[PDB]
Amino acid sequence: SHMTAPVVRNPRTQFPIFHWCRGGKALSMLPKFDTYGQSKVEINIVGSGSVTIGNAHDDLIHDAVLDYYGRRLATCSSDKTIKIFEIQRLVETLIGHEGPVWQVAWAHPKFGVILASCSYDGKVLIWKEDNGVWNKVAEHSVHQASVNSVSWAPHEYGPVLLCASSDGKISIVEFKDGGALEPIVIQGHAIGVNAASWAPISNTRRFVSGGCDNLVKIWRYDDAAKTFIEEEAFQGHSDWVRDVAWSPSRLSKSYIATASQDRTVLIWTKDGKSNKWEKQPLTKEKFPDVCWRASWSLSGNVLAISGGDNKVTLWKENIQGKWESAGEVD
Ligand SMILES: [Ca+2]
Ligand SMILES: [Ca+2]
Ligand SMILES: [Cl-]
Ligand SMILES: [Cl-]
Repeated sequence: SHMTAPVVRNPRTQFPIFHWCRGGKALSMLPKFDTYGQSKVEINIVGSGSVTIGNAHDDLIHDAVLDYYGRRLATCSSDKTIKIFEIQRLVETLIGHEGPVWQVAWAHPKFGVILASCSYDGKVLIWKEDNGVWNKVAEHSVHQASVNSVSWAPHEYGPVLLCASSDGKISIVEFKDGGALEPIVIQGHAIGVNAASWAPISNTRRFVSGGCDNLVKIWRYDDAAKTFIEEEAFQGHSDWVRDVAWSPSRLSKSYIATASQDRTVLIWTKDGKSNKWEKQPLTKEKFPDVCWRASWSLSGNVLAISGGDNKVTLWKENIQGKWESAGEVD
């Protein structure tokens, strides 16, 4: 051929995982290599007793999350599967996805022992444990692209899943009658959506999303419109927003953290008695590599960030409203 336009070649990676206590147990996963240059990816589960699950999958692990009673661990992988451990023994491998599984999320226990998974294959699958055995119970297949995140609503809203896709859309669907049958699907972000997370209960129902237009958006359920409408669109990031986290403190003042492949985290806040949002960078300097995941403690408003620095870094706001390092998880 005769090609005058520039042609480039481009390429996939393992990041750390951490979550705050469930059933008394915190979880961490810090990638390492040994002396033979072999990956050693150990999931540590630490209570007030520690258990280590080594090599849960042979391929990349994209998520690892305990259930709310800290009795089960779900891990998911580029190998297209989800593994369920009782915590240790491997109990089941959940087979159904046709591409990498990016995230899993546990439903509130009032609904049962239920896991949602999202995948490159464009599906959200819902799995349920009954009498110690796992079965696929529903499929939510409205996206025409990778589905990058899944999150269950506050249980007061019902068993409702929030899903973000590379097709630019966000879907919100209630699981009922062994199906996912009446979804709301909205155009969320240009190019793609990477994450969406629920606000804590207020009765206005909100969530926040981040995507490939470098924007963070806040959405509210409108009673008159009977759908979710865009309430805020926050500028600040200079590259794709990779994760968004709405702090579960629900006392007056709201906190949202947004993590970006621009190598920064922005903290957005709104005073209880204000309608105005304000932003502050988490850190004075860029992180060494992308910021991939963010999550807040249940109390104390401590922020955990995972990224290509290969660390889980912790952050705490000081008396003067500035963020300081609180160490890192080992
Ligand atoms: Ca797209
Ligand atoms: Ca999250
Ligand atoms: Cl979860
Ligand atoms: Cl969070």
